[PDB]
Amino acid sequence: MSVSYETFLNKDPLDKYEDSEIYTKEWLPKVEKYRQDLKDAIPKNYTIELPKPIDDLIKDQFNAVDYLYSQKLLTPEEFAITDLSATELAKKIAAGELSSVEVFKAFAHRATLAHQFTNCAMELFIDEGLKQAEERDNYFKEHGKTVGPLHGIPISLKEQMNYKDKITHGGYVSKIVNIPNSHGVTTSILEKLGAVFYVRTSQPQTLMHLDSANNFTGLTKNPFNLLLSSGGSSSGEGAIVGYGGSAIGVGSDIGGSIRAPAAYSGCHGLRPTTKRISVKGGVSSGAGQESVPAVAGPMARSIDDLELWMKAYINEGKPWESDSTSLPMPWRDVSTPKIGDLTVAIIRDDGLVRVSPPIRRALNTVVEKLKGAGAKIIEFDPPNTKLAYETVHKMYNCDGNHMQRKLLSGSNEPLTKLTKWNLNYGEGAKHYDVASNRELNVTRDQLRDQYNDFMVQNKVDFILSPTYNNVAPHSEEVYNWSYTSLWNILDFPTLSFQTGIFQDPTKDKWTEEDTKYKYRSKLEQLENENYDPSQFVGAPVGLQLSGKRYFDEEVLAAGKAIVDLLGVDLY
Amino acid sequence: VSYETFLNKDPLDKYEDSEIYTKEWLPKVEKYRQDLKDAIPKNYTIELPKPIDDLIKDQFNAVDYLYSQKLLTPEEFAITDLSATELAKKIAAGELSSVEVFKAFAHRATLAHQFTNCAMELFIDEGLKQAEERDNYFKEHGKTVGPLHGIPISLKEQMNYKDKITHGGYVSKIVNIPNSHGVTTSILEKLGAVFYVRTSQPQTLMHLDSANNFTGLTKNPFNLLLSSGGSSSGEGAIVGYGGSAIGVGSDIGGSIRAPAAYSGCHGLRPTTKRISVKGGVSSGAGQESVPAVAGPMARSIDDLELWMKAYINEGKPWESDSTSLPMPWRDVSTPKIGDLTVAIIRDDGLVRVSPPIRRALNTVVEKLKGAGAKIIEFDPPNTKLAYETVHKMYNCDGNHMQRKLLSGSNEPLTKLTKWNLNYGEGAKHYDVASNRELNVTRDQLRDQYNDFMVQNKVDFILSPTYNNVAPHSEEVYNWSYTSLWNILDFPTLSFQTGIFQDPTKDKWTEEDTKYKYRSKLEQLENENYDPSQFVGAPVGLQLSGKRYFDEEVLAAGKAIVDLLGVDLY
Repeated sequence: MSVSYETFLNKDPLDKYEDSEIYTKEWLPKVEKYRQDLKDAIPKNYTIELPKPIDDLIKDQFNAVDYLYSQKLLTPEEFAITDLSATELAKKIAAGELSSVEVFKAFAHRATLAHQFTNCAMELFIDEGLKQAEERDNYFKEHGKTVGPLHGIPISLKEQMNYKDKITHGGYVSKIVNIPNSHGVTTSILEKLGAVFYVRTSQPQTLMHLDSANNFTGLTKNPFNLLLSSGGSSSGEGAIVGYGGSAIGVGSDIGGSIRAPAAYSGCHGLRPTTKRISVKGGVSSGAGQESVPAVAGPMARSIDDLELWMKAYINEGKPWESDSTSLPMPWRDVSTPKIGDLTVAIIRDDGLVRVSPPIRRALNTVVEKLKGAGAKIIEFDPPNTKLAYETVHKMYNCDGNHMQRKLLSGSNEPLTKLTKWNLNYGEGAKHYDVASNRELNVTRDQLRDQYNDFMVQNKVDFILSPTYNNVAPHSEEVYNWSYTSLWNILDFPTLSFQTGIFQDPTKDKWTEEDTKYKYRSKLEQLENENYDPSQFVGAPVGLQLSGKRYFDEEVLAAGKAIVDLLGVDLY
Repeated sequence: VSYETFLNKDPLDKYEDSEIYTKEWLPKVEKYRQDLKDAIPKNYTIELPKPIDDLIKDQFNAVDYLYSQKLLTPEEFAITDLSATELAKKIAAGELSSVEVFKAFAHRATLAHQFTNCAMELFIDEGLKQAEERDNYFKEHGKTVGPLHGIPISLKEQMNYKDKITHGGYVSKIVNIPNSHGVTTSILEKLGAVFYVRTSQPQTLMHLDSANNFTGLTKNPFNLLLSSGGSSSGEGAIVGYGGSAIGVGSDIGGSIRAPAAYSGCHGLRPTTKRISVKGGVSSGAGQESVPAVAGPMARSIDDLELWMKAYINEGKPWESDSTSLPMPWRDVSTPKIGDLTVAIIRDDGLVRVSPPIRRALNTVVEKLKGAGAKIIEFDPPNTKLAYETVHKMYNCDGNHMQRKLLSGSNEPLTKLTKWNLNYGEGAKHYDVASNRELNVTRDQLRDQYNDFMVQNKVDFILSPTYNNVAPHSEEVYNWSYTSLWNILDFPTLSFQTGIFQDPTKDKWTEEDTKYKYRSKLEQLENENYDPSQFVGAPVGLQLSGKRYFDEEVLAAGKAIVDLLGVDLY
C-alpha cells in the first residue's frame, strides 16, 4: 500500500540524459574546481569550529538560529546591525549614523556562518563586496547623499541570474562555462539603486524542485532545523534570509520557488503579479515559455523590506526602460488597513492533499486571531483545483522536456531524485502541438475568471491558505506543489508570511479521527505518510495571502497589518 | 508576378464542398441576407444616381455626393458633424435629446450602408428604443447614465451581442447565438452608449479587405471602386462616412489601423491587455504569441481619447476580464510640436510605397520640421525577420482552428482567404518548442526597438500604414507596415493627414521606373498602382509610441492633426 515515488515515473523514460563516463571525464573536473573555489572564498576569521560534525548536527535536527544567539557568535554591534530592517538600515546609512562598510562586515560575517551551517551559498565574493561597500562610503563623503534608496544594503542573489563576468549556470553543469558580459536586468537595477553584492545562493538541478539537490554543492538545509530542507528552487535565499545572513534576498517563482523557501525557512516572501519585476537575463529552461510565466521577487525578515524593494525597483529602477516585457504600472501608495476592514476567504484544504497537524493548527490560530480583531472571514472550498493542478503541470513539460533534456544531456550529469520527479510531471516527454498548448491557455483563462469573479462578486479582499501540506520537508522528499502552483496558473500576487507559530512535537500529531482518513490519491498518501511529529521539530509555519491580479500593493499593506496583529518579529 | 506563386503552404483540399454548402447552409445565409434587407429603414433610403455597379466602376465619391446633394437636413448634418465629445456634453446639458441624436445617425448610417454595404446587421428599431430609455432616464433623474449617454456607436460583428447571431464571418457559426454581450460591448452599454448596427468583416477575419459569403464586398466611402479595408471593414466605411459617432474594431495584423487609414478616419491600436477582447468569435482562442487587440475608431482624436478614458477608468475591464490590466488611463497634456523627437520610416526595407504615400509622408515631415520638431531618418532594423516571425505565428497551429471553422460549413474560399492560409508554413502544425522560439524572437525584436527609442530619446515613430492608398478589392497582399507593430505590440495611432491622392501628381517618376524589385511580393504590390484607378483616396499614416504610453500617442496625435489642420467634420 505504501507509495514509492518511482511508480509516477511513467511519462518520460529518462534514457537520453545521463552518461557517467562522459560526465566524469569532460565535466566533473570543472565542478571540483568550482567547489574548491567556494571553499577558498570562505573567510576563516568569519568561520567557527562546529559543535559536532555537520552530518551529526543534521541527524540531531540542530536549530542553527538558536545556536547563533545562544552562543553569541556575533558581537553585540553585529547583532545590532543585522537585526534592523533594511528600511531602518537605509535611513541610518543615509543619515550618516552607520558606514556602509560596517553594515557590510556584519552581514558578511553572518552570511559566512549561514553557509557553514546551511550550505546556502554557491559563490562567495566577500572581498569584492567590501570594495563595493567602500565605494558607497566614498560616494557619500564626496556628495553628501546616497546613490539611491538601497545605498549600502547587502542583498543576496539567486545564482541563476546573470552576474557580470561570473559563471552563471542555473544548476546545469553544461552551463558551468557560461560567463555573461553583464548583470541581468534585475541585478543591474539593484546596483544602480545602491545595493551591495557578495553571495549567490543555491538552487536545485533543473530549477524545478521545492528543494535544493544539485551536482555542484549538494543539499541546502533549514536554518531552524538542519535535518529539514530550506526549500527551493530559491533554496539558498530562504536559508540565508531566514538566518539573517543578508538584509533582502531575490528569488524567482514558478510553482512556488519564492513562497515555499520563505515559509519553510522562517522569513517572508512575495510572489508578485507577472510582468512587474524583470526576469530578463539568466539561465533556465524557460526561454519562450508564456503559458505560466515565471516571476522574480523579494524575500526578507520584514514586510516593510518587501515593500521598500518593490517601491524602489519599480518607481526608481523603471524596468520597462530596459526590459520591454516589464509593465510601466506605478507602485501605488497604499495605507495599512484595519483588520476590521478586511474580508478574508480561508482555504483549509485545497481538495487535493490534506495538510499536516502543524499547518492545520497554525491556520486555525490565525483565523481565530483575525476573527477576534473584527475581520469578515469566509470559509472557502476552492473550485477546480484538480483541473488547475493538472493544467499547470502539463504546461511545465509540454515541450516534451526538450529544453530541460538539452541542458541536462549537454553534460550528461547524473539525474537527481526530484529531477526525475518533475520530468514526469504532466505528460512528461510528450511534445505538444500548438493547438493543444492553446487549449491549456483557454483553461487557464477560465480559471482566472472563475477566481477573480469569486473575489469581485463576494467583495473578498484576500485568500488565506497553506503554503504546503506540511512544514519544511525532509531533503528530496517533497512531491506535491498544489498549494503554491495554484497561484502560478492564476497569476495572483501572493505573500508568504511567517505566523510566529512553530511545530510542537508534543501537540502536532494526528488525531484518532485523522487515522480513519480515506486518501483521494497516491500523491496524497505519499505526502501524508511522511509526516512524523518527532522528525520535524520546531519548524516554522508560514502561510499564503493572495490578492487580485496587480493589487500587490494591497497584499503587502494587509500583510503588514496581519504580521502586526500576530506579533511576528523575526529580528 | 501572380498571387498563385505563393500558395504552396496549405493544399486547401479539406475546406470547401459546394454540394454540402449549397444544401445545408446557403439557405440560412439567404435568410440572413433577407433579414438585413428588411431591416433597412425604407424611409431613410435614397434613389441611387446610377446602379451600384456603375457607381463602383466610376470611382464614385459617396461622401462628396452626401454633401452636394444634401441628403440630410441642415439639422441632421449639424448633429452628425459634431464629435462625440461635444455631443455627449450637449446631451448631458439638455441642449440635445438622445432620440434626436440617434435618428440623425440612424439616417446617415442607412445611407452609408446603401453606398458602401458596410452593415451585416441593422436594428434601428431596437436602437431607437434604447435612445428613448436614455431620454427617459435623463428626465427621471436629471443626469446621464454615464460619459457615453446617448452616443451611437457601431460594433464589429464578431463581438458577442446578446441574443443575436455572432458568426465572426464563418457561415458555420450562423447558428451561434450568445446569451450575453461581449465584455467591451457590455461596458459601453453601461457607459450609456446606443447600438443599432453591426459592421462587416472578411471570411477568416484575416484580410485587409472585406470579402465574405454573407454580404460580399464593402467599399470605400471616398471612392466606391476601392476597398474600405479590414478586417474591421464596415467600421472603416461607416465611420469614414459619418454613420456612427464612434466605432469599435479589433486589430491583429492591421485590422483597426488599415480600415481607418483607407476610409478617411482615425483609429487607435492600443497596447495589448488594456481593452478586453473576451466574448467574441474568431479562430484565436488561446493564441498568445501575437495577441489581438480591440480599439476605437472615430473622426476626431478627442473621441478616441474619450472612449479610452471612459472604458478604462469608469468601465474597469479588470473586474469582469481577469486578462485586462488595472492600469489607469492617465491624464496627459497636449505637447508642443517643438518638444517632440520623431523617427521617420519612409521605407520598411521590404515594400516600396506608392507615389501618394511617399508624397504625403514627406509633406507631414516638412510640416513637423517647420514647427520645430527634431526629425530622425530611421532605417528600421530586422523588418524581414519581424515579418516572417509574425506571419509564422499567424498559422503555427497548422490552420487547425481556421480549417475547423471553415469546413464546418464547407463554404467557398475567398481569394484573400487562400492568401492568408498560406501565410506561414500554412498547414505545418508547429510543436511547442518551435512556437517558444518565435516568442523568443518576438522579445528580442521588442527590446531592440524599445532600446532604440529609449537610447535616442525618441518620442514616436511615424510611418505609412500600407504601401499604397486603399487597395482594389481582393488585391491587398502585404501587411508589413501594420503587422510590424502587432509583433512589437506598440500602441499605434492611424491618423488622416488631410492629404488625398491626386492623379496629376502621384505618378511614378522616371527613376522609379529603374527600381529593382527586392521580392515577388514587392513587385506584386507595386505593379498594381495606377494613378487613374485610385483617384482621391485619403492618406492615413501611423504614429507609434512606447508600450503602454497610449495616452502620449493620442495627445501627440491631437497636436499633429492640428498642426496639419485636419478636420474630418
